[PDB]
Amino acid sequence: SEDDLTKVLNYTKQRQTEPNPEYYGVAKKKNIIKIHLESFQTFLINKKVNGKEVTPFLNKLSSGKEQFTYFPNFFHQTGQGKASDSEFTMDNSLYGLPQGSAFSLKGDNTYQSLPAILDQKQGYKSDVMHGDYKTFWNRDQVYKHFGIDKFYDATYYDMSDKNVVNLGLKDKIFFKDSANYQAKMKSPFYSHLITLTNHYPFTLDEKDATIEKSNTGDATVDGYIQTARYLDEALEEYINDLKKKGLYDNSVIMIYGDHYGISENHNNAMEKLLGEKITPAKFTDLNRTGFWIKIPGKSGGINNEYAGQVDVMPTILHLAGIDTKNYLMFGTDLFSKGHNQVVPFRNGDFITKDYKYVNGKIYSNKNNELITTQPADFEKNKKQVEKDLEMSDNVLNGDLFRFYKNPDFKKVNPSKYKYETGPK
Ligand SMILES: O=P([O-])([O-])OCC(O)CO
Ligand SMILES: [Mn+2]
Repeated sequence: SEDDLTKVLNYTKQRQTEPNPEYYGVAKKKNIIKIHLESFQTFLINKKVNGKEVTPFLNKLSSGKEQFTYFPNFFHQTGQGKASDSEFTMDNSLYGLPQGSAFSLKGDNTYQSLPAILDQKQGYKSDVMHGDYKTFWNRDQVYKHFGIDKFYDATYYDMSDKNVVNLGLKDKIFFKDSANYQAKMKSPFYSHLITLTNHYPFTLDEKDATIEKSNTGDATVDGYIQTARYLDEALEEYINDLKKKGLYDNSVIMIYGDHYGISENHNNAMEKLLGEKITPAKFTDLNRTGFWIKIPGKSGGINNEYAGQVDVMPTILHLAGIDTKNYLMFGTDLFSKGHNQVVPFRNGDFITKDYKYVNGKIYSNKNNELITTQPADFEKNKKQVEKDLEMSDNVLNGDLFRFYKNPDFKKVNPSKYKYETGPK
């Protein structure tokens, strides 16, 4: 078992990258605000429906002219755990499981998570806020193992009928109430806001909608237009509130889609909406779910690096100025010159700058045309993808952090974490 951990640690060493001196430590002990966009795909960016921009605020952020650096080639790497898989990868730089939910199944594994590292190295307190109850996706148990200090679940918000739709709290009230809670917290904090309204089947009361549905005939695609606009408006007002509360200028703020919202079941309607046949290659392209990051003292822009959610943890750690040599991570720092531009997907497909590998076939990213003669680096990349998934799975299945005496990590005692019922 210890030997199994050793094999994984040795494997994760080669990819390690040095921080970019332009970015190294620039956000040390600054508040970090992390905003989850439920089911958000970047095909929405700059998309109009009936002449209206679906997501006008995110469109502005994606210009690069609004203090955020936008990554247009950024992919979720999730499976059956959906939001829970995204959360798992974002805070650990590990993959979820190939079947089922790592949160549900591995919630009492030992972890060396991002929030715990920030707490230990720099005195952060970490929190999650979400307008649903705490034991969904086993979050209550998992967060204690991740070393999250506070969980503002649905008991912290008014869950009356007027404030809820679909799975729980409406995003607009969620963001408003959440900014109010953040204003009352001691710095430095690491705060993760998990949204909810832009979730299958994508239903929104007419009174709350500010855009008409598309007319594809597919209720899922047509409804998605409205819930995406609603989320964009919710986020815009949230950013305004941060400015009013003095929580904008000196915070790291990152924004990310958790995973795709529209499956291949909806290919007929998506062809109508996007004006292009949804081939397997095109569907892979549509798994772009976006990353936006604002860093104090840095201007925004557009960074075309191909990347995945596994890369977020080492990025944040390097921004804080924390040495990552001893952390078992599969991702690499987005701003580092040596960033590894290979993005494994959970099903064994993958993407690189130049090509994608989808259901056993290779396509050029330029035109999604089939590539007939193997790229020089293909076998190397395919081996990396397969081994990354196997090695990550070995950590989870073997609960291998039990055996890691990490000099840069103090073992979490999960029993020291408790999330009290909120006032509402
Ligand atoms: O995992 P999902 O289905 O994307 O999101 C659902 C929730 O976060 C529920 O609280
Ligand atoms: Mn989700």
